Amino acid sequence: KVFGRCELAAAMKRHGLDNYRGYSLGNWVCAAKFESNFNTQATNRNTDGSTDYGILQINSRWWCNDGRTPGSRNLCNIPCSALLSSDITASVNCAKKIVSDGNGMNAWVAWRNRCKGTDVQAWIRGCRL
Ligand SMILES: [Cl-]
Ligand SMILES: [Cl-]
Ligand SMILES: [Cl-]
Ligand SMILES: [Cl-]
Ligand SMILES: [Cl-]
Ligand SMILES: [Cl-]
Ligand code: NA
Ligand SMILES: [Rh+3]
Ligand SMILES: [Rh+3]
Ligand SMILES: [Rh+3]
Repeated sequence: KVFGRCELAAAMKRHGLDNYRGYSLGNWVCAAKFESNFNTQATNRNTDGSTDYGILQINSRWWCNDGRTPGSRNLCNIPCSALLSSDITASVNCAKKIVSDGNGMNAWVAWRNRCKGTDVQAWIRGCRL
């Protein structure tokens, strides 16, 4: 599923991401924009052989099981395919664990490089929230 901007903002809010670990909703929307272009089915292979999955491009090296990332963990206790669902529950729940890991949203390199410090509220401007 390719979410609309405000549609994703609303789903993220209902699932408790607005101000989760202090990160306003716009930060989450901005991260999803540049990670996946709001597409739940996005996948990308990393140089190390791990793969990133879903709207927030969660990596198989630590967070989910895809059966093909040697030496990796599955800290979110989910198959990586669950992160590709039209239902964002699994991605949100796993994102909460990631953002709590110590480095906040810097875990998402695209957030650090493209969202951090910018006017992230723009991402939720106009949305019924
Ligand atoms: Cl957009
Ligand atoms: Cl915001
Ligand atoms: Cl594996
Ligand atoms: Cl594990
Ligand atoms: Cl599994
Ligand atoms: Cl933080
Ligand atoms: Na894994
Ligand atoms: Rh829902
Ligand atoms: Rh808010
Ligand atoms: Rh649901």
